[PDB]
Amino acid sequence: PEFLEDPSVLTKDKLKSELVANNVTLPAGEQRKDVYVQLYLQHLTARNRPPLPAGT
Repeated sequence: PEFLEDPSVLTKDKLKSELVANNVTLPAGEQRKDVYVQLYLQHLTARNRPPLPAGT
């Protein structure tokens, strides 16, 4: 399940439109305060942040 491991090009509303499909409830509507951004790195922790440079 790949997800925005680095949501710095979407916004505070896309990272959310995804979190939903990625097993994550959505609290406020507009955007509490970078809640969906931190939220993302919280449960999603940017799963594979590193693209793996081929070095095991």
